[PDB]
Amino acid sequence: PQETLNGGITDMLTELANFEKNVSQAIHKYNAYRKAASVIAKYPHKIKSGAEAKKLPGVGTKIAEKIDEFLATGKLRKLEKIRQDDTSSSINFLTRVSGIGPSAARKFVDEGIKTLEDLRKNEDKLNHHQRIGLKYFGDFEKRIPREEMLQMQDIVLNEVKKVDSEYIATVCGSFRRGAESSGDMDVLLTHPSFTSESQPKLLHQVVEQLQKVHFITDTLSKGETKFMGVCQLPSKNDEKEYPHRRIDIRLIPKDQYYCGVLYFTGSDIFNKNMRAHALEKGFTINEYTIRPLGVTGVAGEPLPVDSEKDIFDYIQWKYREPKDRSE
DNA sequence: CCGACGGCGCATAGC
DNA sequence: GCTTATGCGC
DNA sequence: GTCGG
Ligand code: NA
Ligand code: NA
Ligand code: NA
Repeated sequence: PQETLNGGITDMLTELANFEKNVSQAIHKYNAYRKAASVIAKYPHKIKSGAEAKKLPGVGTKIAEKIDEFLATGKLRKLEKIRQDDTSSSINFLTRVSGIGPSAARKFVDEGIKTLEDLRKNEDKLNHHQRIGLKYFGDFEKRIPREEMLQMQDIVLNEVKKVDSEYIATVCGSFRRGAESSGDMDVLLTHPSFTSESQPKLLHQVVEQLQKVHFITDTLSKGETKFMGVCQLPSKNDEKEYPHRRIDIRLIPKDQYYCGVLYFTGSDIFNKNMRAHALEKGFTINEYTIRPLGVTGVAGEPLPVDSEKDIFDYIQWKYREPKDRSE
């Protein structure tokens, strides 16, 4: 169900969502508007009343009232006020810079720092992440066509095998589910030498190689298990340069690896289904492990996992191929 | 009625 | 100098 | 803002 069906409603709710996150600083209000918005974008009919949307899980009284207002007037008074408040607009715009959240956005705007230009004048007042966010402002809001993702995977997988045959690297996220575009690149890495009860150089080695073939161009944050940064596919000496992309690389213990892959491959709703079914099948699944659930609810010791299917086997589920994991 | 709503790696005041 | 809390992104 | 114990 595309835009023509309920696009005016879900944009209204999304815009309210962003307002509560970035301005009011009310992340649960933001997540409720997101919840309401996503369930309506599923709904396969044009909504003719707020009461009809109220049937849906996540749409409640106040949103149905807003839905009645928008259906009747074509606008939402509350949102029209927000759009005309210059502080609300500047603060919302600034959070679009990676590294600038509601707190920094409001601080900036309170001292008359409102535009990309203003930030440029005051790079002294930015931390490193935020300067990278400013530098790539437009690039970071572009999507990544799957054919580019496949290229990026080739580069990462081959450079990783180059450092050690024994690494395991998986690109996860919507990409692994067959998605046609990606917002970023999320890479799950492990090595059989690194377990839950056992190096400080295992992630760094891979980040180094990737810098040396000039794939990674910037670092937003790097520790011993999580790397966050920027990359770029190589351009033809003769052709327009590809846009810089966001890449994360996560190093995970080998015995928690396939739970990590299962988790970061998702989707979020599928995760909720698989955990729900597993709970009432006597197991609890989190990011790291699957554990048996006792008759009183006491989780036992983690179960050996040697593949994703191992997790489906434990909970008596037919392997759901990543492309079929939309719910 | 009223608390939960995800939680953690990394970068960056107070002692 | 060392520890903790908080912002941020995911 | 919505939900459910
Ligand atoms: Na409802
Ligand atoms: Na931001
Ligand atoms: Na943002």
